Amino acid sequence: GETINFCKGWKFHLGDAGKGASSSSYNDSQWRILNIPHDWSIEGTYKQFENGTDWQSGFLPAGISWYRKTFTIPSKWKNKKVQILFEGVYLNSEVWINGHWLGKRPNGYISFVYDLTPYLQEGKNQIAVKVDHSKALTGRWYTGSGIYRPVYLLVSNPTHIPYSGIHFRSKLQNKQSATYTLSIEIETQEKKPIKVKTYLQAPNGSIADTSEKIFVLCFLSGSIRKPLLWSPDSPNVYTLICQLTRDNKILDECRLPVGFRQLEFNPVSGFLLNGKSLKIKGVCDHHTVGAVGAAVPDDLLHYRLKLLKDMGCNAIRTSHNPFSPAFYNLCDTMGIMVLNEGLDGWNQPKAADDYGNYFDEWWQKDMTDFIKRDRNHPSIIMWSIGNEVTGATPEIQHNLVSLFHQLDPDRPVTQGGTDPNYLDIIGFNGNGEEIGELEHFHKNYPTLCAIATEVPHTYQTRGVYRSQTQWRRRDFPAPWEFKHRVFPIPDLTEKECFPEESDYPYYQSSYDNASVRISARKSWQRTCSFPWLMGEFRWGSFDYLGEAEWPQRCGNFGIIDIAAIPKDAYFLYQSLWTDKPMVHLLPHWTHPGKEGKTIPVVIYTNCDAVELFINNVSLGSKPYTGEQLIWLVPYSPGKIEARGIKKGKIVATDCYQSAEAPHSVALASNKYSVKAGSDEVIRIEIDITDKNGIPCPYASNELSFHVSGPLRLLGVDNGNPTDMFPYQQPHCRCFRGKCVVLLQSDEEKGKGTLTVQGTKLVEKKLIIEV
Repeated sequence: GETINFCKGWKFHLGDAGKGASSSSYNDSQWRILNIPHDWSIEGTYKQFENGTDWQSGFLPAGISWYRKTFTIPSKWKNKKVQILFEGVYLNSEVWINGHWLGKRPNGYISFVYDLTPYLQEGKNQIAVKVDHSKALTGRWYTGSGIYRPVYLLVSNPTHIPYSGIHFRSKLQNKQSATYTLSIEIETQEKKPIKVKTYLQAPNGSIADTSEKIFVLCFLSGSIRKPLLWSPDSPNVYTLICQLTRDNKILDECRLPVGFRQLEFNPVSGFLLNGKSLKIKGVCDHHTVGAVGAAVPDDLLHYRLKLLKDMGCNAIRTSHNPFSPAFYNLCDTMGIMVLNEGLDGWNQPKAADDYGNYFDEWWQKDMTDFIKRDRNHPSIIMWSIGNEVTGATPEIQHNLVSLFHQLDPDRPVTQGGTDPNYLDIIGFNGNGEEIGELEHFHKNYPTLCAIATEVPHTYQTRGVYRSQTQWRRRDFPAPWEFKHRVFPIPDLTEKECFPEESDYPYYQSSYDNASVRISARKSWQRTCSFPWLMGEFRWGSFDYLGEAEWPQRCGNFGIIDIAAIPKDAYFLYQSLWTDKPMVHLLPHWTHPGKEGKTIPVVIYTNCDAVELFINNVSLGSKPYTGEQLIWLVPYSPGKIEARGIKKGKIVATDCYQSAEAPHSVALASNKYSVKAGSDEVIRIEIDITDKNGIPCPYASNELSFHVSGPLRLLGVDNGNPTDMFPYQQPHCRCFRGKCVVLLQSDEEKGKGTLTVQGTKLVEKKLIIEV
């Protein structure tokens, strides 16, 4: 057998091509030619009303569209069974082979396979795919549209392991050894016996154990000495290799990643991994990645996960649906625990055309396929069966918890917004942020396990500051919108220092002072004060498309912007969640017009103390005892610098210089070599600089990109939540000084040059070897 990449060279038709588009004979020669993964939605035009979509779905186009592709069968595969794997299609896909209807599948986040074998022909075979997003309000966030994950042809001996057909389970015994069991489904038509062989390949490439078993499900038992345990700090991942053999000839092979670790959950001390207790420092994210929408290449996923990893984050919650195979594979190798969530609402829709409409009929097939796909990932520590569910019923809750308990007895089940029951772990959402709530749950339910599945909710825009506190309900209300129930956040100054920001009511402050109920810092301090609370998953890692009223294309929920540029809140978390000594200063020091006026300069740090300097004159030293450090500083232009001290030694610094008028750009790339024809991504971050190279924090200059050689544009973005612009054209305005361009290699080798230009700026060039 073999796995064939089936992404290249599909045909695509925006809009509904009609009934005929399923048949063999249809003429698709006028159709666009593209490669998948593909999100047609991220290719269109923002419209407030015309697209059908709204504040939740993110104002981009949906509707119906079609894909088609031709393939031929080699001679080698005359014997073979041939299937098609779709890792995901949003949504309501139907598929046809040589005219024959294979099925319709509503759920847009689930992987699925169809058997083509019985319908294959002499020469040329036709696939047609209809994606039906005509009922566009399918999510409380921007979803994307299309064949947004890869597609493969699974070509096997009639005797093979079906997709999702292996279940691996282990039990650790101290640290000397572990035992494990293997459940392997086998499809076959021939009665002669089969010798199943399996290998645990260690992270270093060596084979650490073998097990063998004759089959006529096939279940194996094995063990291993000193297995290398999986943790965030040490993501050891074994690769399980399983073969079906006969007369010592391999008939089928299947590989998957697995790992060894022990999970314990209790209501007194929380979570323990490998016997060592561990606070869960978590974030939620959605499946979409800004300028690329739902069709995310692995390199970009990697880039984002690594930014999370460097912030000190050790878990992500897949709000609120299954993610891609690639995501779980990278959490396994990178050391990020997952709370893997399968649903938002249940059978009452939350957005009018969402899975609500399909639940009663599809919940069981979907959730089974979900659990069977992901239950082997060592990264996954916990399941969620939904989130702020409306019309919840004990009957439905039991149906779900039992299914998960049955198909995976080795991990607990929670559900977001279930704070006061068939759950193993209560999940606190926003009410966990109100005064007294956590305490009152603990007094009253001291034997229940608890985790904050969505705490806290804070709002912030990159490069924007307000010295006075804003509260969402009064100052930036959500579309469905108390004093005594928030944790106070005092104003930084008596009078506002940035009154010019009142002209951007759709941007929130990047101090720790624009929120709903609680600061980021206070949330985390509280979570730490309660050993019984396993941890928290903040709402908003990356800003994500959708869920924002016009004229916003995205919300201010994340601590990193929609282009993957850290906001100050990123460094607030880094300062609380990591040990390596660091210090971070806010805001910048470019305040022309405000000479003499008070700027509140705020420090985040993990050092013992910090001393602040304006042009190397000391503004005084302050010890660090857990709060943010504030100095009120009269503005004079110059170099502002915070020095971080441990044990009397200065071990970290942060600074800013006052910028002059914009003059050129600084280019910074994550890579400078890229393999031709691959799907790698070059990410270039652009800063508008003055004549001495100091970044301009207020620059919004329009830029132009020019690529020569074998390089292609993938998308551009600036992080401005109220700027709507075509993502796949080489123009972009900067936002508070920055913007980002994503490049990929073309088909052929050579030397690649990006040039960046703007009116009244000196161009700069950047070379990428291919």
